[PDB]
Formats: sequence, structure tokens, C-alpha cells
Amino acid sequence: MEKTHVQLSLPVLQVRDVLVRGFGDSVEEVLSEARQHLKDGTCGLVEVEKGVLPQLEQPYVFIKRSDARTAPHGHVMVELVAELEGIQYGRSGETLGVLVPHVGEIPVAYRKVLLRKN
Ligand SMILES: Nc1nc2ccccc2s1
Repeated sequence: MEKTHVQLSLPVLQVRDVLVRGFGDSVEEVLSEARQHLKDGTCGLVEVEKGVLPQLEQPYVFIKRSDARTAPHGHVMVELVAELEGIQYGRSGETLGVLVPHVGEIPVAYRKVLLRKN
């Protein structure tokens, strides 16, 4: 019954503020935990720049652009892709950022996305 996509506004966090630097210890766990935190409204987004990924914990969960024409209501369509030891689980478009737990850190912006569930 889950709609295929959900409109979400994610808090954008600076990497040095992030208290919990990843979702888990395996590709399957991080994707599971990321989806659960997205559903609970406890997921943040870190924009990737030089120095960011080495300050976060692998496996990484990225949100990547899933199409070119869909940005309904200002929300870019995205899907989840995990990465561990240079191997990616999924193929998609450009990375919008890396997902991390949000535990109350103050964001610098909010990023509107239309997220593909599964
Ligand atoms: N399987 C599911 N993944 C997600 C991701 C975001 C929101 C809800 C759900 S339910």
C-alpha cells in the first residue's frame, strides 16, 4: 500500500555537526535503516564536497537523481544507492548527498526530494 514515491523535506547538515555518522555495518542494514529514518522524519542529508566522505562511516547511503523531467512541486525525484569499499548497490543519476541519522542537529537548509520507496 506504500505509494511508490514520497515528498520529503530533508534537513541538510554540515558534516562536522553530524553525531551519528552512518546507518549501520552492512549494505543491507544501511539501506534498511535509512528507509526507516526517512519514514520517521529522522534522516538528514550531507552534501558531498572534498573531505566529507572520509568524515562519515561506510557503508554510505546516497540519494541520487532518478530522472530528468520530474520535480513535482519543487521536489527532485531521487532513489537510494549504497556504497561499500568502492562498490555501489544500485545505479542512478547524480548524487544529491549522503544520508545520515538526524538526532536534532541544526540544519543549514532543507532539501526537497521525491523519494522512491524501494
Ligand atoms: N520501504 C519503505 N521505504 C521508505 C522510505 C521512505 C519513507 C517510507 C518508506 S517505507
